[PDB]
Amino acid sequence: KYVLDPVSIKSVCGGEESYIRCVEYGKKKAHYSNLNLLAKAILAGMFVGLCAHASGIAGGLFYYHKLREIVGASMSVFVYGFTFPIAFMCIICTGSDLFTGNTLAVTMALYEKKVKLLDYLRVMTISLFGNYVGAVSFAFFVSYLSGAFTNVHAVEKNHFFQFLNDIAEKKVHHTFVECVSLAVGCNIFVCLAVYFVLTLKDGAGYVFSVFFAVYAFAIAGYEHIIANIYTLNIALMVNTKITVYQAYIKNLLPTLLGNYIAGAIVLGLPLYFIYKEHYYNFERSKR
Amino acid sequence: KYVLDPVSIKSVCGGEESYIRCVEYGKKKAHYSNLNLLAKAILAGMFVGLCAHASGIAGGLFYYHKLREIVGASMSVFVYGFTFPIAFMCIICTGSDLFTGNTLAVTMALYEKKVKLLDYLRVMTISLFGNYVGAVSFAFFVSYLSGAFTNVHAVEKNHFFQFLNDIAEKKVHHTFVECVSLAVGCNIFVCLAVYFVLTLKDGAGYVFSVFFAVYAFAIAGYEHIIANIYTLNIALMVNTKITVYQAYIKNLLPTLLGNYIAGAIVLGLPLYFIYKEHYYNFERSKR
Amino acid sequence: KYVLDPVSIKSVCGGEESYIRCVEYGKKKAHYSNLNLLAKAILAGMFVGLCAHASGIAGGLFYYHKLREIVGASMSVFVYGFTFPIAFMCIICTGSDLFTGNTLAVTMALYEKKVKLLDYLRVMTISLFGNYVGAVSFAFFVSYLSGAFTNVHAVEKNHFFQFLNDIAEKKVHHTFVECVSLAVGCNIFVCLAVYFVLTLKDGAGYVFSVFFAVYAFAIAGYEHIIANIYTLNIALMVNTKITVYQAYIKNLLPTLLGNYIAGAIVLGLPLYFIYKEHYYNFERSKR
Amino acid sequence: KYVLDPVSIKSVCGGEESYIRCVEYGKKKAHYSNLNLLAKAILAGMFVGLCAHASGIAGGLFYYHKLREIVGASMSVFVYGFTFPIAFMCIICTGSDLFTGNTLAVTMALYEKKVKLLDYLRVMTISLFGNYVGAVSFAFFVSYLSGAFTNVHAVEKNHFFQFLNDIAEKKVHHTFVECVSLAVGCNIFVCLAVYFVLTLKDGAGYVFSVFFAVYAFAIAGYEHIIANIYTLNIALMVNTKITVYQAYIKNLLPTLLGNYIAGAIVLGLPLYFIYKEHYYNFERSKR
Amino acid sequence: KYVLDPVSIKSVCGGEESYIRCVEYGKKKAHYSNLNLLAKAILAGMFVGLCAHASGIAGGLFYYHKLREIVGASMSVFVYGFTFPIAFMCIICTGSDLFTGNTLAVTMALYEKKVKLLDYLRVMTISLFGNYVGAVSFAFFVSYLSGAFTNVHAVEKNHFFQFLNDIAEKKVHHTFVECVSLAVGCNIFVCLAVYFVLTLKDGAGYVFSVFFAVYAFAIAGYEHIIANIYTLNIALMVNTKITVYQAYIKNLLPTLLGNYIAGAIVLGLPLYFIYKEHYYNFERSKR
Repeated sequence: KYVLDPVSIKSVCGGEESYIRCVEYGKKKAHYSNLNLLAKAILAGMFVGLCAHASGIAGGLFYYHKLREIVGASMSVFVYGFTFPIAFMCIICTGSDLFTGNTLAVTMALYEKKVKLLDYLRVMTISLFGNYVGAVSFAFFVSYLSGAFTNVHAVEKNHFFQFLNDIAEKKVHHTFVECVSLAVGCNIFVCLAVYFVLTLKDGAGYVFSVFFAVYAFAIAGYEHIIANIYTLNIALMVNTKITVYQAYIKNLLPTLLGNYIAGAIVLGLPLYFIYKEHYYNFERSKR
Repeated sequence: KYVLDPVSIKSVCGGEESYIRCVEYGKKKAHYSNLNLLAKAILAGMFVGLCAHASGIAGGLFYYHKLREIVGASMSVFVYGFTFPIAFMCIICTGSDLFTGNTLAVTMALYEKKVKLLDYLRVMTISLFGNYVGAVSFAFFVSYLSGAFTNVHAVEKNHFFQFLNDIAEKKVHHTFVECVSLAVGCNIFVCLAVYFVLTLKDGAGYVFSVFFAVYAFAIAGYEHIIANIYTLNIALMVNTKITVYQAYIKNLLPTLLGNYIAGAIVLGLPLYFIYKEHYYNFERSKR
Repeated sequence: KYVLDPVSIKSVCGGEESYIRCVEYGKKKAHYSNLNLLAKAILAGMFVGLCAHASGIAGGLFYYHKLREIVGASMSVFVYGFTFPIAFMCIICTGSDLFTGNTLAVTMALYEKKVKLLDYLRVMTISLFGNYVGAVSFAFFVSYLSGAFTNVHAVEKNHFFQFLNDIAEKKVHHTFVECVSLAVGCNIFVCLAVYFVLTLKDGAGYVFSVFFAVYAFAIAGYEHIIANIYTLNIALMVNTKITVYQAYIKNLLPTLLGNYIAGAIVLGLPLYFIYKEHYYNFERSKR
Repeated sequence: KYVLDPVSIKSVCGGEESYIRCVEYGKKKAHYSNLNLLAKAILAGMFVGLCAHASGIAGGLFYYHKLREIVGASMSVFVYGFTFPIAFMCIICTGSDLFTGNTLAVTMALYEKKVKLLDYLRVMTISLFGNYVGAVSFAFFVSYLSGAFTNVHAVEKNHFFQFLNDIAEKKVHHTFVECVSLAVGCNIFVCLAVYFVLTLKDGAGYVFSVFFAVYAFAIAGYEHIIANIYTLNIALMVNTKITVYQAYIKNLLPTLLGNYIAGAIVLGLPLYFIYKEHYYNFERSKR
Repeated sequence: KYVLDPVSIKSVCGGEESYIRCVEYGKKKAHYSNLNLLAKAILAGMFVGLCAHASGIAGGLFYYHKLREIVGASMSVFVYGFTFPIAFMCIICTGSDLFTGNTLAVTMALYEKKVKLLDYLRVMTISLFGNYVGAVSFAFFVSYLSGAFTNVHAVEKNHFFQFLNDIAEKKVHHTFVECVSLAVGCNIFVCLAVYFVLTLKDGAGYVFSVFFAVYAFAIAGYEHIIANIYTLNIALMVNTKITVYQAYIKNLLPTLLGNYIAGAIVLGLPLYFIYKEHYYNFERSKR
């Protein structure tokens, strides 16, 4: 028995089905309990801190002072962006929730009258607080207590502290509008990575679409709020040149504002206007 | 219970089914409303601008003045072509429409008498105008307002402005025939990437065929009209050496002409001549 | 409802089914009309010329005269072999026919008495002529008219012409037996890539098996007849050091002979001897 | 017959199904016999030693003394982390058991009252002892007896011994708390790789999620107990600078403690609290 | 009609099903005729010689004498290990048999009383003889007759002969025990690659698991018998420094012994002890 023509399959979907999957995905976050959503948010912040520690070590390896004289910071940022995107896979495969992914899906479910307003504010507040707690807890209990980014004062050995110092100094010197624009550019990639998870339902579609999307903002200098919550706090712990006013007012608040703008307004509102009749049809065809 | 021989499946199709899928894909664009097609075109131009900003930063990192003395512009163009092809995935997974993808599919549906002539002109005009608006809006609101490509006048720090300046000077110095030929070579790759999306219906077939096809024209110096609409306008915004006559007459019009020629004539007309009887059989077997 | 054990599937086949698929694939080429087969051959030659232009630009970028002093021609040939293999995906996904792929499949169908002798000669002649016409048409209308490989006489800028000149001089200096042996080594990889397309019926199996198989012959210095038809003609157009006698007698005829030998004799005849009883059963089980 | 819309499939699962699959996976380890579990543990330790020997040779190639002066140890650690993650695939595809993977799954089955306490201690003890025996047996019978890491005393040839010496000296100079923190960071990645195997049920989902997860801790300097059992014992065999007290007390005991903490407490207990009602529903729907 | 939850599939199997598939795979080799098995073995040796010629050229490109002064032999061995693993795909997709793959599967079928003893000796002898004939035939008719590894005596051009000379001198200087240990380490990877083909039944699972497994022994300096049969014979043909006693007694003999030991004893006997009751149940459930 020989098979000449096998069964034709497909592991992808259209734009209408991707919109309906995203609205149904954001609708489920409002039905968890408070402690369940809080534990998932703390786990997601911990995963972000884990892979950002790994990326900082991998980028400070290529920030060696003799290699830095020839290539600058190019290979450091490339190996950082290569090492980082597994955090999103760790978040998705355990079912954890990130705030920047929720800014598209839960807001889309708010637009479609699937989530109430107080439930929306409750979900977003609990998700942001849990992501902060998880990222700062990983920055203290693993990153600070292992001594990986300690200032060791010798230029042939200090290339991990110096990479953390220069990265934390670069992202704390923007003006308000520049940090808001870079955060908008970040969260468009992050929400599109969530959309890729909802669309391409196989292993390579999970791994490599999210890999290219997260590498693309990690190498562009775009500003993610949870990765900055990890990075600026570990940079404050190991005593880099930044201060706490520079960390929280000059980076974290414009990053939060731009990340919310890119998910709720730039991406969610045109896609709602495009596919709201398809969501209306899907729902009517359930009676 | 042990499975010795599983069920034989297949996530690919033949050339006849790919042609029928492309004609049916281009036939659907003439049935959207004007505002729906306009919003999808604006979103596609925004995605092109997003990943071209990311690619310009990733290429200007490797354009550091000490690395540039050894390797020239080789690693800059390679990392640009590595970072760019996720834009096409962002366009496909949200259901947005690009003009260069439409030049094959909607013209094929025009040849098969599925789209009328005024509907064809309406769809192409709305798609080109929306792609222009989205790309220039991203070039101003994110790329210009973040200060990423500002001339900072110091050779150890000016490697983002200098990469943008040299790229925008290289693609503005062609003659008419050279720019038309490079645009033809670009849009053959872009229309083949659309054909790859219609053929390989899984996650790796979406990601990596489009990756190799878009990297191949990004490293070849081929001319894409929407990427040039982004790049020459951000190069005019940050005050590179090019002028607006050089940007619009010496690059953009021959790129539009060559991109339309490669989709409507070079690729669409032989494929129509090859597979029009298979499309006739597909239609005849629906009565 | 939770899925603990999903449905076991398989997107691969055995050697007997791959042989039967290859004989049935080569049997279909003798049933097209002459103009249909001619148009598919012209499209395949055009795709080969397209991705060879892209690979020549990508390899001449890394052939910069300061990088060439350190690494030689290693990174140029690696980036050429990285950029090239998407040509075969273009050929496969549109349904075009290449001569070197046909030398295995149509000859296997000739051995199994599925194609007559005059139909075999007609199919091979039309395929070779159309591939030549498509490759020389792309070499003139895109590669020559864009000025990408023009001798610009300055050593810091002439690294595209110099890469084309040195590649075209390297592959024109072989003796007859050396060029025949390198062509045999090429067409074994090309016919195995066709066999990979017939065996692995998913997107990653299409992309990456063909990628590794075509990169392996592009970095080995093996001789492909259609890629040489493009390369030696564009090298004659931009006035490199080779002549037309060296291009056509010293390279193209031994490449044609070795490419036919590797498909019809080295690969097709042992596989026919191995799997002809399976093809006999497959045919006997259709009555 | 043309297929326009194929059958929609999916090779991924949700978080609840991944939890149920992990509890059912850890429940099966307590039902093997003692010799079966011991043989699987010895095979897993042998695979870890195999791919760590391969990674040590691949990293000592890039630790050449003229390349080490420019890039430091960056390319050595990158090629180590590139070469290493196939060990886990070798462990999964043969059905072998690793201790660090078991610390999540068997502890989750202990929390759900599926494994008794003495069965838990028996499974963990037999798994750790077999992994130790397999790793030290590969370190002697292949790594030591082949002479690959012999001190050859000449700086142009000693780059395998020097890479092993510097890696074994770096991971033996930590304090207790630093080694515990790095081991926690390691076993979060290892348990998430086990979770990726249970979630993404296709070939790319097996290969590349595990690749990125294991590369991410191999480049971060995180501490795996079985890889350290191989590495410190082969470093003691070829007479590096470390001692047996430094190997066993200063590295191996804090690595065991942190690896158990990250699987049983950091990852297993929140996921149990999140998904224990879904496991209760899965069991209630089997009567 | 929108698909919200598609059909859950799986392209992987467990360890018991992989063992049963391996025993049934090795049991089929004893049922071929002598000429069929001989032709498949000759084809497998030819494929090994093909991709080893390609890997030798790709590694001698990066062995350029100015690059060799900085990085040593690191990039040469990396590009060799990158280029090599497509040989295994060429062997699998045509249905050819390699001796090193057979040492696990046919010995497992011997342990399960599925193959008799004389049939076992006949299959192993015919497979080894055909692999030798195919590898030496490719080493003469393609590798030697093309002049690719000729000593050209100029240090700026002799980097293919010098890479072949130094590789053939490195692998001929081991002691008996060192070559046996390196051959054991090789054939564990080769038999695990065969196991990966039997387990992961999709295109990425075929390509990339075999890629990483074969790259891992190609960069580790592990000794494969068929690749050494090619390499030492082409090194004797182009007159390197080795002799025929060094080639056949000091390398080939211990490589054959270690490759048989790693398949029949190290890997086959524990896996037989683990899964023989599952094979008994699989057979008992066929009556």
